[PDB]
Amino acid sequence: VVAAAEKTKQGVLYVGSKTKEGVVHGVATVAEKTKEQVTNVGGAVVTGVTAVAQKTVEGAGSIAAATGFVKK
Amino acid sequence: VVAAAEKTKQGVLYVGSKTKEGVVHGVATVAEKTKEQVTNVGGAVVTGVTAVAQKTVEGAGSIAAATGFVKK
Amino acid sequence: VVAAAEKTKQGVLYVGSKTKEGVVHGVATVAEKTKEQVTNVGGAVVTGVTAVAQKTVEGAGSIAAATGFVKK
Amino acid sequence: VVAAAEKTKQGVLYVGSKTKEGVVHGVATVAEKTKEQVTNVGGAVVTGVTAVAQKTVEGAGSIAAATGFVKK
Amino acid sequence: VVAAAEKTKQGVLYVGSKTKEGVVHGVATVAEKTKEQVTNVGGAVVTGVTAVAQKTVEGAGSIAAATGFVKK
Amino acid sequence: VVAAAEKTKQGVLYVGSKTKEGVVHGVATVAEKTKEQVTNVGGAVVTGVTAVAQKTVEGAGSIAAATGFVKK
Amino acid sequence: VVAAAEKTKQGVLYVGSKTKEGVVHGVATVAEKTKEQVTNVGGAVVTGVTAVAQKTVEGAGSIAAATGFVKK
Amino acid sequence: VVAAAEKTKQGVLYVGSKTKEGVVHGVATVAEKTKEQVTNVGGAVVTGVTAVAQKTVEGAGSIAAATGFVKK
Amino acid sequence: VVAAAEKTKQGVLYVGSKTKEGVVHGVATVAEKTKEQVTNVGGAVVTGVTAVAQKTVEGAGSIAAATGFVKK
Amino acid sequence: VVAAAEKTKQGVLYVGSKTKEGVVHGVATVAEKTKEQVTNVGGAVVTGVTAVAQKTVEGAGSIAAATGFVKK
Amino acid sequence: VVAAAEKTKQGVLYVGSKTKEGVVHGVATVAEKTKEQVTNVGGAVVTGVTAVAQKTVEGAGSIAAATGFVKK
Amino acid sequence: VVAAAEKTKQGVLYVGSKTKEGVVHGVATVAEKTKEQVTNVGGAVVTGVTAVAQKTVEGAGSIAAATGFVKK
Repeated sequence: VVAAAEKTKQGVLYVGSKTKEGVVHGVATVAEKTKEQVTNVGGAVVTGVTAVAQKTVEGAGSIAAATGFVKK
Repeated sequence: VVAAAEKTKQGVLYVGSKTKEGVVHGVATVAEKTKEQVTNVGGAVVTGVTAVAQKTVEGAGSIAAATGFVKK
Repeated sequence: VVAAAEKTKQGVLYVGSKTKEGVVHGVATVAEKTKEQVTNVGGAVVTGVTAVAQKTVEGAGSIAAATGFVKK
Repeated sequence: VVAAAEKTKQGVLYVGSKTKEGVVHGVATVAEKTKEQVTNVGGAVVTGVTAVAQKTVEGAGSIAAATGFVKK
Repeated sequence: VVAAAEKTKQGVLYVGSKTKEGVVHGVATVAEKTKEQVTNVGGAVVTGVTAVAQKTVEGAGSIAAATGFVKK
Repeated sequence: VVAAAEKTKQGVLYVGSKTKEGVVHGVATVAEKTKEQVTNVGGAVVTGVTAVAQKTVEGAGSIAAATGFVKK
Repeated sequence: VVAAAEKTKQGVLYVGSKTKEGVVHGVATVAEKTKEQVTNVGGAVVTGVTAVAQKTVEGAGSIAAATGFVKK
Repeated sequence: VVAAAEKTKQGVLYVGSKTKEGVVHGVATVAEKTKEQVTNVGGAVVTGVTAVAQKTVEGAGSIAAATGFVKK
Repeated sequence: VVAAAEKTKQGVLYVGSKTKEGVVHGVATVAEKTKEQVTNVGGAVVTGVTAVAQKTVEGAGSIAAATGFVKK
Repeated sequence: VVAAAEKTKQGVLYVGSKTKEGVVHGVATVAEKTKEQVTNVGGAVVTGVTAVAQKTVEGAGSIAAATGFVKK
Repeated sequence: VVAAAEKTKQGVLYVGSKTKEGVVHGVATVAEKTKEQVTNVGGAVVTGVTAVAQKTVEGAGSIAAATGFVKK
Repeated sequence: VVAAAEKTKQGVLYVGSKTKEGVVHGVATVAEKTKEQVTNVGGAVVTGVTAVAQKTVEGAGSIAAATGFVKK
């Protein structure tokens, strides 16, 4: 689960968007008459209408994540 | 679960957006008549209409996360 | 599960979009009359209408992730 | 499950899109009268209408992931 | 399951799209009256209307993934 | 299951598309009155209307994947 | 349009109802960007959840109605 | 359009109902970008969930109605 | 259009109903970009989930109706 | 168009119903980009899930109706 | 178009029904890009899931109706 | 078009029904790019899943109807 990263050293960008009536959902757990119910989220959940990422991680970066469900 | 990162050293950007009536949800746990109910969120939850990230992590950065559900 | 990355050293881009009435879902768990119910998300969940990624990871980067369901 | 990558060193791009009424789903688990029910997601889930990736991983990058279902 | 990659060193592109009423699904598990039900996703799930990837992995990159279902 | 790749060193492209009413499915598991039911996906699942990949893996890249169903 | 009625002269009843979440509409005129807009109602408009009429007009009764739209 | 009626002269009933989530509409005129728009209702509009009429008009009764649209 | 009726003179009933999620519409006129739009209703419009009529018009009754669309 | 009726003079009934998810429509006029649009209803429109009529018109009754579309 | 009727004078019944997911339509006029569009209904339109008529018109009754489309 | 009827004067019945997923249509007029479009209904339109008529017109009854399309 260990993560690592390193880095050493030694023009128009356009985005446009037009939208009418946009309905967005993410993670859902819909239920009825359930003796138990669990939701466990361990990661990135990006929801949106215009989810735009521009020129990210130009330098150095690292992400580590560990989730886990245990039931006995 | 250990994370690490390092860094050593030694033009128009445009985004536009137009939206009418946008409905956004994230993590949900909808239920009826449930003897137990748990929600456990351990990560980044970005919800929005225009979720725009520009030129992030130009230097160095690191994220670590660990969530965990245990039931006995 | 270990991840690693490294890096050493020693023009118009256009996107356009037009949309009317777009309905987007992600991970779902729909159910009725269920004695148990679990949702466990351990990864990146990107939902949207215009999910645009431009010029990411120009430098160095790394992601590691480990999720796991255990039931006894 | 170990991943690794490295790198050493020593013009118009156009995308356009027009859409009317687009309905997008991701991972789903639909059910009725089920004594148990589990959803376990461990990877990238990109859902959208215009999911556009431009000029990503110009430098160096690495992703590792391990999910696992165990039931006894 | 180990992956690795390396790299060392020492013009118009057009895409257009027009669509009316496009309905897209991903992974689904539809069922009725089922004593158990499991969904386990360990890989990349890209769903969309215009899923366009342009000029990716110009540098170096690597992906590793391992999912696994065990039931006893 | 081990993968590896390496690389060392020492004009119009057009795509157009027009579509009306396109319905796309991916992996599905439809069932009724089933005592057990499992879905296990370990690979890339690209579903769409215009799934266009242009000039990918110009540098170096590698993908490894291993999924596995075990039932006793 | 003339109406008339006359009359001369010379045991359990049960209704039960149970309802959850009932949404009822009547006459509607929904519009956008309309140079003129008219609604003209001349009759009985009974809207409800349990609209119950029991043992009405046991004697004598009469109803007359005349509505009319004129535009020149 | 003239109506008339006359009359001269000289045991359990049960109804039951059970409902969950019932959505009822009546007369509607939905529109967009319309230079003119008219709604003209001249009659009985009974909308409901349990619209029950029991033992009506045991004696004598009469209804007359006349509506009319004129446009020049 | 003239109506008339006359009359001279000289045991369990059961109905049951059970319903889940019933969606009922009546007269509708759905449109887009229409230079003119008219709705003209002159009669009885009974919409419902359980529309039950029991033992009506045991005596005497009469209904007359006349609607008319004129456009020049 | 004239109607008339007359009358002179000188045991269990059971109905049961069970329904899940019933969607009912009546008269509809769906359209797009239409220079004119008219709806004219002159009669009885009974829509429902359980539309039950029991022992009606035991005595005497009469209905007359006349609608008419004129366009010049 | 004239109607008339007359009358002079001088045991279990069972119906049962069970239904799951029933979708019912009536009169429809679906269209696109139409310079004119008319709907004219002059008669009885009974739509439903269980449309049951029991022991109607035991006495005397009469119905007359006349609709007519004229276009010049 | 004239109708008339007269009448003078001087045991279990069972129906059962079981149905799953029944889709019923009536009169339809589906079209695209049509310079004119007319629907004219003058008669009884009974649509349903269980359309059951039991012991109707035990006494006397009469129906008359006349519709007509004229275009010049």
